[PDB]
Amino acid sequence: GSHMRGPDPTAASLEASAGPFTVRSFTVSRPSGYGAGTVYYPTNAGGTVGAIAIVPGYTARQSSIKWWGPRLASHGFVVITIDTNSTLDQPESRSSQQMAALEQVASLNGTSSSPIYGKVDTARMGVMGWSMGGGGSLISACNNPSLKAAVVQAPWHSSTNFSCVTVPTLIFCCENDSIAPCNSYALPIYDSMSENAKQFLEICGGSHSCANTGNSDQALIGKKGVAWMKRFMDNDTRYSTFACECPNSTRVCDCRTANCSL
Ligand SMILES: [K+]
Ligand SMILES: [K+]
Repeated sequence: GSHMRGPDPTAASLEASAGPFTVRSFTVSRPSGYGAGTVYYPTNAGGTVGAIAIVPGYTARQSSIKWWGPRLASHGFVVITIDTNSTLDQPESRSSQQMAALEQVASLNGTSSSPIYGKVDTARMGVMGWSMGGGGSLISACNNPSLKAAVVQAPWHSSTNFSCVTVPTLIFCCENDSIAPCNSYALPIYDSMSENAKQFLEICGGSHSCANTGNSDQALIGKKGVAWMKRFMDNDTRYSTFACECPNSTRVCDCRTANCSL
């Protein structure tokens, strides 16, 4: 109800490159507890919106995950994409930096001269990431169960026991991933979670970078990531089917769901 933004969704509206809202962005001038940041925001969402912090993979920078920023922002979210202090930071450090990025978004929401002054509902936050940034996002969810949603891609962690996660979590993995293979990372992670709404979606033919900037499946991946965040960060039941369904797309090679009603 009170958190619903924008028009009733359709498959076509969610598959398109952009949602209904106009997006601006800026570079964070003095990043506090992480390497660098870009904030993407809707100028005209018609109310406060939730915030999402996105962390790249091992060896990687904002470039790898930046497509998410405009894609989510255009549907009604403030999105911070980060660089980590070092490209070689591990999951534990990525989680800390991720939460520091959300904390800085909260500072900017309270700063009259900021472009996102008063645009964020600080009680509604989400976490995303690729690779070790995905591992880090699930760590964030374990330590901060009031986070509304997690959406991760080809997650990597040195352990797969995420039974601690009570946050609604969508896991993308990439069929042909040799670095964080579905069978030893994403799927055991998925299976460990007993306490939440969850979905597992394998993208056909995909390398480890199959959900990164420039990927050929942004219609499907974007639709799913946006629908998940809309259903869970906004309690927007107009998105329940888009969030919880298994798409019959020939680009989907596996789909598993629990505790997710259509
Ligand atoms: K932009
Ligand atoms: K600043």
